[PDB]
Amino acid sequence: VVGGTEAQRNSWPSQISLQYRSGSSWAHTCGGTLIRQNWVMTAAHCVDRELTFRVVVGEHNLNQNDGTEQYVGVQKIVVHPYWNTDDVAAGYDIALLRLAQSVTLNSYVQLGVLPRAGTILANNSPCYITGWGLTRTNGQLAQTLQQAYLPTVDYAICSSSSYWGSTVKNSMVCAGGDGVRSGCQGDSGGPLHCLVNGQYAVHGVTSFVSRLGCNVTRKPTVFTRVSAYISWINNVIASN
Ligand SMILES: [Cl-]
Ligand code: NA
Ligand SMILES: [Xe]
Repeated sequence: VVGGTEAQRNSWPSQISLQYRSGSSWAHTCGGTLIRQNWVMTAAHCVDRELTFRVVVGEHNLNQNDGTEQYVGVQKIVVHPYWNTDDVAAGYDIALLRLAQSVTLNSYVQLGVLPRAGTILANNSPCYITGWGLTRTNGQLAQTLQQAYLPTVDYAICSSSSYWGSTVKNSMVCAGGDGVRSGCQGDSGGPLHCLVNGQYAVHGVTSFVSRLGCNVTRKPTVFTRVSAYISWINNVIASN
């Protein structure tokens, strides 16, 4: 997250860190949203590589003991069947991870609330991106979870020529684009939390930013629109 602020420890209890085994250690690679005690929602592109993955819930600082973490292996990966790794712009950037164990809920570990199917936010709706991604274009991961206020940019504006043009689809949510704050590498897969009817819900799964940089004016961060995939999500969890 570029231009973020440190999140309070118990603000976003559904945020997880998706990590891969690297030598004798574990490296953060993407975010995710806990949606069941044994299921996480993340981006399909995060699990393209044939790596060994684990999920950390109740995580605040990647590099220090928070005293609240639970570490759990990934038992099964279900990517959306229409996902194509060489075409992120086609959409379908979503995957569900079944955990080896069911995590315990508390003030640091909760399920993320998903929007009702078909919900589209009005232009400029209040949302926060959260994650441990790069704090600057070509920078380094954050140590502590960051948040940045990124208002939505509706489909009509987002798909206009000076924004993303044809690259953005109606199955995506755009947010931000002010040139100061944005998602960045390492934030992929995580949530876009939007306040609707007094409750935050996870409306987006972080998918991509411009190849020119993270915080680029008129290139808002692009997310998979969660409300387009409610039936798919329910179908996977029910058959697995
Ligand atoms: Cl949450
Ligand atoms: Na930690
Ligand atoms: Xe990203």
